[PDB]
Amino acid sequence: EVYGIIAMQAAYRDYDSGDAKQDDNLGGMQLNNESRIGFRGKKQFANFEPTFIWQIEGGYVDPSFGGEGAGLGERDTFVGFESASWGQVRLGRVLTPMYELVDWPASNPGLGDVYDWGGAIGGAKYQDRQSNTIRWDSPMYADKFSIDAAVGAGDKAGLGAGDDYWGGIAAHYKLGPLQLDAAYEGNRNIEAEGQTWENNTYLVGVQGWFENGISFFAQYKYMEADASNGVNEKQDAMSAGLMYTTGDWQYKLGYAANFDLERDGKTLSNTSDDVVSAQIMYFVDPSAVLYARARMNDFNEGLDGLDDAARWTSGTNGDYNEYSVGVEYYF
Amino acid sequence: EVYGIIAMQAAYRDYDSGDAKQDDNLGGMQLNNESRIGFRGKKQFANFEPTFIWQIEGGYVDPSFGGEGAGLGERDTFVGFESASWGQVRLGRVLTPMYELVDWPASNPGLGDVYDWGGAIGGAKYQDRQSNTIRWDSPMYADKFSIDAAVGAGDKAGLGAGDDYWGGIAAHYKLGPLQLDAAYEGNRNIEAEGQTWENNTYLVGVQGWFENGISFFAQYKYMEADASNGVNEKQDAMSAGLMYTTGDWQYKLGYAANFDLERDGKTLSNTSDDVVSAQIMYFVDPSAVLYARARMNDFNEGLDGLDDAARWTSGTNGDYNEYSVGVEYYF
Amino acid sequence: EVYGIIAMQAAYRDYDSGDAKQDDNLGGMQLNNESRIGFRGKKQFANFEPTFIWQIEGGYVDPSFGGEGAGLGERDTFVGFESASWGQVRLGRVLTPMYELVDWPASNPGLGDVYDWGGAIGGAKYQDRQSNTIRWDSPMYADKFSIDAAVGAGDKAGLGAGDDYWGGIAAHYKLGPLQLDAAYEGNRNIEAEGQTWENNTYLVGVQGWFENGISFFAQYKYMEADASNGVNEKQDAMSAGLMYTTGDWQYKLGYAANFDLERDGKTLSNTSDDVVSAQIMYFVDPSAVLYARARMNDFNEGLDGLDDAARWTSGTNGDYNEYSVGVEYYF
Ligand SMILES: CC(=O)N[C@@H]1[C@@H](O)[C@H](O[C@@H]2O[C@H](CO)[C@@H](O[C@@H]3O[C@H](CO)[C@@H](O[C@@H]4O[C@H](CO)[C@@H](O[C@@H]5O[C@H](CO)[C@@H](O[C@@H]6O[C@H](CO)[C@@H](O)[C@H](O)[C@H]6NC(C)=O)[C@H](O)[C@H]5NC(C)=O)[C@H](O)[C@H]4NC(C)=O)[C@H](O)[C@H]3NC(C)=O)[C@H](O)[C@H]2NC(C)=O)[C@@H](CO)O[C@H]1O
Ligand SMILES: CCCCCCCCOCCOCCOCCOCCO
Ligand code: NA
Ligand code: NA
Ligand code: NA
Ligand code: NA
Ligand code: NA
Ligand code: NA
Ligand code: NA
Ligand code: NA
Ligand code: NA
Repeated sequence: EVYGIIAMQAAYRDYDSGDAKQDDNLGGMQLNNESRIGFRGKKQFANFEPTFIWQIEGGYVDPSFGGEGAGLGERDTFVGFESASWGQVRLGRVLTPMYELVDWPASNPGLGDVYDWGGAIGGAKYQDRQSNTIRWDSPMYADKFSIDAAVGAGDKAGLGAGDDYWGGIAAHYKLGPLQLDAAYEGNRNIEAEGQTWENNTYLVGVQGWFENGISFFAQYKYMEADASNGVNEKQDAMSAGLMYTTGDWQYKLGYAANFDLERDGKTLSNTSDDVVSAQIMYFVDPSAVLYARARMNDFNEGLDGLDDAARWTSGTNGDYNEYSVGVEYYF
Repeated sequence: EVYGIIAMQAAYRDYDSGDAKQDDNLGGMQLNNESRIGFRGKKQFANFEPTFIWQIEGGYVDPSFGGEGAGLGERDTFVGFESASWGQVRLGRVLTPMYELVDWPASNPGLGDVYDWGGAIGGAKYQDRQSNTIRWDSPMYADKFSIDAAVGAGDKAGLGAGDDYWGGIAAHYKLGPLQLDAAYEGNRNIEAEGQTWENNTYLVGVQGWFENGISFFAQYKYMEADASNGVNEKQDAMSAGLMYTTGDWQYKLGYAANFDLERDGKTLSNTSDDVVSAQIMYFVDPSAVLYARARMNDFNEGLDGLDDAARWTSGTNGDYNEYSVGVEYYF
Repeated sequence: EVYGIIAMQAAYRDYDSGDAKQDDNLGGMQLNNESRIGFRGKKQFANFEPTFIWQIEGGYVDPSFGGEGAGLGERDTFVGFESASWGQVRLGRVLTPMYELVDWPASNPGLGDVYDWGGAIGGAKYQDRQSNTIRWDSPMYADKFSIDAAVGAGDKAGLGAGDDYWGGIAAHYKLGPLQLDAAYEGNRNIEAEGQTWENNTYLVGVQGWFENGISFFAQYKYMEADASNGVNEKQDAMSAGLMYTTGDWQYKLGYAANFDLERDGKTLSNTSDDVVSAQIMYFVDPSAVLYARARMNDFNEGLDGLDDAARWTSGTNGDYNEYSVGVEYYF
């Protein structure tokens, strides 16, 4: 089966980086084309009861700040087996359990710069979409309790340049108009800044959907990191969103923040990030969506890693505001 | 909808660069596989009356002088809305209205080395296929008159590395068996040779299809560039083709040429290019063609950019002849 | 037609390079998703008797030791013509007649490290999947005898950086339950290690399918290399496999070896490779197979090339064992 998301975003960015020329280069209008084509199917094997499943999904065809063209396999790509009894098992390239919650609901709308790949902690706070991953998704036990669990090789292990690995787990419990989310990811043998690291991330969160038309989500994220030289790092973060849904319209206010990193008990000042985001969406069709969105990103103004060199963050390119109109179509 | 063009061209090139080894490297037989796979669709949104259109076309799967493999998104790839009243508007990666005229009819067959990317002027005479583009295509007003107009980001801006931008427009008016074409493209903030350029390119041409089997096109192209140091460059070009189509055969002669480049009033000697080209083509099927082609490219023998380093042109690799056969099958 | 091979291999590798960090980096578990998508078709042109055939195949979407994402055209991608009388001709990216036999049957299960790209000989023992190739595949004469023939441009010529080319031919004759195989490849103008090489490579082999469930294959390969500074190099190599097939199961033992390389008449000590492999496979469906596989690779411990630098071989990373299970599903 061939499927696709046609996603296009006309976004103007106004940067305040400290450098005028950097401002000009990074800012401006671009067309963020995140369309992707994918292939998926199921197969009932004669001599095996669990149904075989596989998916190959291509990447963004023409993103902003990037070249044209994407290959098949850049997004969620896997084989696996499923049965109503014990759920779904996927082998390959999937989202970690932690990341799936960080992305949804917490990174919408345009909260990702802060809540998704933002942060200042060393090592690996978590993977996002990872290859070399075994992920078990349980069924909806009693229609309320579900579990995601996964393990996989790290980024350098994926290329034969390392021994990094990671495990993760998330749970969800539905309680009427409420859902309680709890996730964890541990990362190990992460080689960065002349050190080996271990990372532990925990996430708690609630989302609510009321027949009154108001929906909301709130997430708390706690990030710990330990370097082989003895340094310990801590940073926490939050994300919250408020939605009002009337017919063919939806209103959304989002906010997310990274708080000052702490290193060996001392707080590194000016290492926090915050983003405020507003969006109106119009359900133009059962299968598609239009949207306008405006967001303000205020990132940290910089910090050094354990190798006494600047550590990269979603704030190195500097603070920016974004106005965008988008469309999104599913088939 | 899956679609494709299957294009294979077996081409032998004989170079005369002045260097025996370079002649040997660049020349010889190759297979130019410009086959490509596309996806496109329309969708009629319930709550929006203009038809939604989208397309994602892959790149040449295995071209001459290149590696194997093409991602999805490399050729025309866009989303838009179409309504018979006011035409179609596309956002994404399309051809600029200029380039579409310099490509067809004026770069066929094999004229493109001189008339497409050829030429000695600095800055950017025009974009070809460009990402981050809004393009309006008018209807054929009264079945005779059409306008193509577009603005977009530059090559550096698309990467966050510049502030270049451009707009263009082209007009066509069908007068019985003839079509008049005019177009323009301006590029701004182009960073090259250590200067900031503005380009302006002007194109006029004519195209004819008569009932006696004779067909033709001629175009005149005028290219001006202005550098921030006040340097002014000026270069013009022509391209013309004669075709005789009889039954299942089509004979074609093409000629294109760039004339000596003028910088600050002075003609730069020996900066011209010309290509003459013959082609026989067989309509093997309603969906496919076969063709042989021979062409002779005589390029300029070099010039210096505003940085006092040699400026790269389609002639840098050297004069060459080319004998090719190919097949093209649309599905 | 859309088609596909879904292929996933969970592989555990234990290396012994003599550096425990390299052993940790290279070793460990990976998921080797060699899944690919492809498009192929035929078309009877109205004015041409041979059937037009074409195919574009994508690459491994997420292989082990590599990154995610494959483009279209990475695997067999060609146009051509077939007729019952004289066979089929293909232009594009296909397998070399030699390499086809080297891959099947002689590289399975897991013998390719030694027998496919393994070996110590200079130049290019043979191409494998080569672009810029034209390949004739004969009909199966009298349902018994078949010929493959190809010529093609070399890797550097395909980028206009060289003049390497190659030719090859392969014969197959069915004798009762046996298949007899012979094949040859010549490569010319191969620029490596500061020299220009000519490679000649010869191959003979037999395959048997018996009615008691046993089948086997055995192949002998002889590779010769001649450098422009007058060095001559020879190496030979073998590969065999035993199989027993009952109901829905197949057992398989495989062995392959590269023998010591001889250079300028003097054999170079300790340049031989060895692989033993066992495999169990379960025909989990007419469309798919499960398999577990264990194999042991003992590679050469070093040789120098003609540029006084270590010559890369499949042994450079070091000796290693591999335990794996996989699934393969064709649609
Ligand atoms: C049912 C359900 O679950 N959901 C329903 C859903 O269908 C609907 O709502 C939609 O939800 C989906 C998710 O469910 C949303 O999809 C997400 O959308 C966002 C964007 O909209 C995607 O975000 C991208 O994520 C990747 C991370 O992997 C980002 O990658 C980063 O990109 C930046 C680019 O600037 C990189 O920066 C560069 O970095 C290099 C590296 O060092 C540096 O050198 C450079 O300086 C730097 N360059 C520049 C120019 O800055 C950065 O490194 C990189 N980071 C990483 C780790 O790769 C990518 O940029 C993100 N893109 C944007 C834009 O933010 C997200 O991945 C995607 N996920 C999924 C799973 O879909 C969707 O947005 C949402 N739609 C709408 C309209 O709201 C709704 C109904 O529609 O129903 C739900 O129920
Ligand atoms: C369960 C707590 C959710 C509320 C957190 C809001 C934090 C506000 O921080 C100040 C942000 O700056 C002004 C923008 O206003 C916030 C709008 O976001 C609404 C959050 O739902
Ligand atoms: Na990762
Ligand atoms: Na800031
Ligand atoms: Na190529
Ligand atoms: Na461009
Ligand atoms: Na810009
Ligand atoms: Na010349
Ligand atoms: Na090759
Ligand atoms: Na060559
Ligand atoms: Na060894």
